[PDB]
Amino acid sequence: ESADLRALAKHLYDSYIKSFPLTKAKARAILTGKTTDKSPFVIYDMNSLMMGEDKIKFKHITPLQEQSKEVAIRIFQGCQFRSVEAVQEITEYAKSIPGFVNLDLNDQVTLLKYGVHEIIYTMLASLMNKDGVLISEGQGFMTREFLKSLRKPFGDFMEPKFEFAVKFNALELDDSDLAIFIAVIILSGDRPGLLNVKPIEDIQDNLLQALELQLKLNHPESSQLFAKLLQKMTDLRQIVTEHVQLLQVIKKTETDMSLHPLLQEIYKDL
Amino acid sequence: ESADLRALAKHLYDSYIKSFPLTKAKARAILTGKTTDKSPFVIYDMNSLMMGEDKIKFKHITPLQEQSKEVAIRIFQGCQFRSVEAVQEITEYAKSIPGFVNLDLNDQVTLLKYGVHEIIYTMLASLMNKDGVLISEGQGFMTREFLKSLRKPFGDFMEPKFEFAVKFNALELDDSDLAIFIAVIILSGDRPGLLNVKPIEDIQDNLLQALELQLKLNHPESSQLFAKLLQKMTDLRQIVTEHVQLLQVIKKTETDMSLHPLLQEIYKDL
Ligand SMILES: O=C(O)[C@@H](Cc1ccccc1)Oc1ccc(-c2ccccc2)cc1
Repeated sequence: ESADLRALAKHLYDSYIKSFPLTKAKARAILTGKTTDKSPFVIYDMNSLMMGEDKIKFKHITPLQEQSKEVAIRIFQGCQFRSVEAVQEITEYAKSIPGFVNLDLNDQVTLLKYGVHEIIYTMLASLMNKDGVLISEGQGFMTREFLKSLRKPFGDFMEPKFEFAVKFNALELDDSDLAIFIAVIILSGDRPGLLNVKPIEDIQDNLLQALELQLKLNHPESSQLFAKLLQKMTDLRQIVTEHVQLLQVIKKTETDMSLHPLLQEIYKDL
Repeated sequence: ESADLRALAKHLYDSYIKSFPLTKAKARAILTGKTTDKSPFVIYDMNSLMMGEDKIKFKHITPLQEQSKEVAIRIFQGCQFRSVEAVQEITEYAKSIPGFVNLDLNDQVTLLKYGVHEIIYTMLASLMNKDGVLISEGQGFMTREFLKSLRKPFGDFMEPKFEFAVKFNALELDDSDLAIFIAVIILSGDRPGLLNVKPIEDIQDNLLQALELQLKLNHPESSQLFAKLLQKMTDLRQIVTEHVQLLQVIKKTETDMSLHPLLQEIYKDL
């Protein structure tokens, strides 16, 4: 019954709203300078970065950065905190997925270890547009150009994600769609190490069904959106990979720079 | 109209059969399957290979192992020769795909240049099982053991494809399913350098629809099989990347040789 599938969509959509403070709807509402209720402060250079500390909630350094944690390291450390944040959010979204907490405890850890980054870059797209990305729950907006002008290594950490976002956002999905897609990503089953795969695949087939109906119902005039979204999973993979291999480089040119335990745990080479 | 999709499906199946000598149906009957009336020559050891590359129908180098050439090199170069043949076979099939020959010639070349490796490992799985792979038009069988026993660089070369095949073959697709899937792969759209993506994606959409109806009719009890197959496109991509990787590492082994100027020429990088 497609009725049980619509119900599962509803359930997932509901938990998505409850687990993630900044949805795509709010984000787009902020990105389109129409809704002038509360606009973001823009960062496109050092000075504005300086001013941003005063206009937004920046606990980082405001003045000079060269001889005191340069701008690049600062932005990276702050971007790191938000990442560990997204995990607790995603980790909380996950438990709401029917059957996920009933699975083997170990596999739960593996599904989260391998799905967290893919989900972070999927949701990160909701906060991007060809020109930049929202920061601090939408109070700010950092320029794609500014981020790309950072020190040699930190300069291209974000470029491949903007490239994903522009094409992924062309699909025009909304939160109710993203909620089912995020659930499909977690319940993979082809993750390295899973002890029991069948119980995970039975759940994902279920999710895949819900996503299929949801897309045809919500995007009737979009031929093959279902297939087109799934192929986006290949793009997410490559992003995680380049990110990881970029970290190994930094980890060697910035012996004084520290990574967070959680994130450091999740990451694994090869 | 579902009358078109079934037509395109049969048409692709027809070209597929005429373009590829060894089909999955045949290969399967030769493998684990019984259908014993002409069993293959199992190469399980160094002597099995030596005392076999002289009685099997191969075209490259004769078996010689005594301070002259390396067994690992000949096997590698052997797979390169066959793959070169494969590429011609795939190129012919592509031209039989409705709309392909009408695309900008530059994009046709581009699509083939990047789709060929993905297609090769897909069909490669048709000849594999968890224990080995069929060789030489199906006249031989090189075990998974003998391959992972090879030199340091050449020992972890085939292991990943075996792993992909084990999971890919679980899908139990058949030649009629594969014919369409292979087309979908060719008519990608996100390949770098394309000049006119619209027509390419238009064709892939029609191909996707055909694949979807095919799986629904051919595998009624295989739920969400369409989605699962599309997911495998991530596995293939990673397989292709990882491969070009070890390949570069191989280049840091054998190089300067004034005897390969014209033979080496034949094997550019794909
Ligand atoms: O405040 C936010 O949510 C910003 C990140 C940020 C946070 C504080 C200061 C500067 C930037 O948006 C993000 C940008 C990039 C990332 C991110 C996460 C993982 C890997 C790469 C980038 C996460 C959030």
